[PDB]
Amino acid sequence: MKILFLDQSGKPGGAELCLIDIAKPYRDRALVGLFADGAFKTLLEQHHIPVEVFTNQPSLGQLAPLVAKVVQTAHEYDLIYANTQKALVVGAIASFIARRPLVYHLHDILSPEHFSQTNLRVAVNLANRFASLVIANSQASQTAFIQAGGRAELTKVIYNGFDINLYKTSPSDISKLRQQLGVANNFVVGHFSRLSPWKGQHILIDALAQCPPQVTAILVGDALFGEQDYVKELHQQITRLGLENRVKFLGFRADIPQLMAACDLVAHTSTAPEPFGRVIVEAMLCGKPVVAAKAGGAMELVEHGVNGFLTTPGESQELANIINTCIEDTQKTATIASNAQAIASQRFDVVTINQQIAETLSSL
Amino acid sequence: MKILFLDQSGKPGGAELCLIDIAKPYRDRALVGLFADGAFKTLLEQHHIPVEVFTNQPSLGQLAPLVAKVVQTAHEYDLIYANTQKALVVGAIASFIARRPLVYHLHDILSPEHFSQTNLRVAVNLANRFASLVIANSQASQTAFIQAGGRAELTKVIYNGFDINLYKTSPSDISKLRQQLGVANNFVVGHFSRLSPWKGQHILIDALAQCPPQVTAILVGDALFGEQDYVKELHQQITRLGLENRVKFLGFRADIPQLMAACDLVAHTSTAPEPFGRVIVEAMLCGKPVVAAKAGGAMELVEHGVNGFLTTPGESQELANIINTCIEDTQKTATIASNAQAIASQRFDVVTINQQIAETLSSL
Repeated sequence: MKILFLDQSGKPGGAELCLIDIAKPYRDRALVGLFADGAFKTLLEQHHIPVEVFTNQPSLGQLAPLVAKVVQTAHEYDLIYANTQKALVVGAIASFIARRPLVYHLHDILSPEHFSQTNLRVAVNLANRFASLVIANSQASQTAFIQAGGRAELTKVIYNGFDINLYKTSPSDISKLRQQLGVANNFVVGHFSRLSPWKGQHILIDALAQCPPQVTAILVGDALFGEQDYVKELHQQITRLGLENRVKFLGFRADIPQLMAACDLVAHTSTAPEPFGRVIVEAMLCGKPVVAAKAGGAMELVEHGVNGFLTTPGESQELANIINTCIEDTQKTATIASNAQAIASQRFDVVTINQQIAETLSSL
Repeated sequence: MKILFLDQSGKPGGAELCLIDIAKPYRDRALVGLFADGAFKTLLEQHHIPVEVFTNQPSLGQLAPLVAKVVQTAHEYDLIYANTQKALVVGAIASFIARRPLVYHLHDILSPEHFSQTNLRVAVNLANRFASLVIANSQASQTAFIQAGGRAELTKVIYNGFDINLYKTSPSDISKLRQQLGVANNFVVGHFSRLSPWKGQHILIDALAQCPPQVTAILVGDALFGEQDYVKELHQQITRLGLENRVKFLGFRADIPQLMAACDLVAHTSTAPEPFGRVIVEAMLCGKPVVAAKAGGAMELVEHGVNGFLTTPGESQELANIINTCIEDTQKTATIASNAQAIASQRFDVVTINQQIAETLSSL
């Protein structure tokens, strides 16, 4: 089985990173076709995954040369695996023209709040008619596809997988890192995300206002071209609350597992429902208490008070109450954190996930 | 029922001319989408048929801009009617994305000799899966569709239609035209098609060499694009045979019916099977003796000795024998000519053809 993976983006978003992991086992018999050049192409090359950028530059493919290129490529492969919406449109056309089955891996919540109805109708219809299988990254994604008119019987939920041993950090690396960061005597709440209003860093900051003074926040991630007004707003907020010495912006970091290990609590505080929070799973695999916003995929990841905490999105006082619970009940909090590592290792191990994908592919 | 008609060409070939007739009854509720500009667009505008040129110039349509525009226009129509092969490719895609039924009007013989196998395999598979109906312009086109793997049960034969009264010309007009052509005392063999090796002008010319000297030929049509070497070769063969004053090249003429009426015999001498000879029917509706090459649609249009004559393609002697038969049995030849008018009026009347199209469409 040769796979032609298709993905519309040149940028490594959540779906693209997941595709690295999905594709690696097949990298001697696969090609990732991108519709844009970018950093994602480079990351695929760094991982020895063949990659090609298909463009609309000039079979009778002069009619639609992008499509015609994809079709022509597809003849050499046995299956087309579309990883994003536009890849699903093009992959659907290519699928019947080249006579190859199609899998759609749905990484989005197909909500009419975030996608135009046109795009939704087209995506749903093409999936329903041409896709042999729709892989959904969560029950939340699966339910949204169905509510939009997708055929429920086509769907199977397969969660994102992780190399679980990448998330183990020694006590002595932890202690050093907290020292260098200057947070060794603090209760450290980490937020790991790009700085964006949807990601809710301002909610953590409002909750910090309600936390004892030894509580400090580390914000890990970078700002982006589109959301400069937000970064300005965070800085002002923090100074307006008098929190300038209790919030550290670390910028973009590659050592996320280690940083997580050095936190005392990891907060996910997104204000819009997400399909699967990678960060929430990462925090759990690091053996850390995690608090998340109760929406989208998060609810399937965490059982409240068992292996993490869930709070109403956008509500800073409920988040502060969790943080305070974590300070005051040290024992319960370590047990939860230990439950989290155990359960996440069981559900989200990339070995298990890759087996599920392989079984599901041989099923067709 | 609003119809969106699709045709790849901006030039008025047989398929496009046929499309003027097909669309006329629908012109208050139709649009002809072309994939190139040209003389066919102006013609359509002269017949008050709404027309648009769709191109690949930059909704989800950045990926395939031609297809996106067709798809978006197709939303406002009820049926997509694809009149050429590239229109079937685009139309089929649009049919599925916009959720509209597709009719494919097949005007070509789908042969590997004239179309690449890839374009055949694509067109046949798209037709088979998405077309509700494949209208073939003849049994020969129908059979070639089937022989290429097209689904026989999808097909129906509907011939091209003609306004039969356009082909009536008075004897006084005929006499005056013959005098102005300088052929009043000749036996005139007319040939009406573009100059191309495929159209076999050279076969008429060789036949003329074998004919009594009162036999002259009129060649009506412009040189086919690419075929200026052919034109040279004809002029040389003519000069070589002594026929320079026995062959007239009229160039492009609109007034075909009148030129036909001034002939004493109309010859179709094509060396490759053609799906439906318009000129053969027109000659018949002119009440003229017609000789045609025995291949492709010609065989369904003429019964040999009853309403015309059929000859082995590429054989100039057999053509000469027909011409001579026409010179020597005037009475028989006039009965055949008279028969051809009656039968062509019965079979190819546009009123009847339009009724078969309407009824076929309404059965969807």
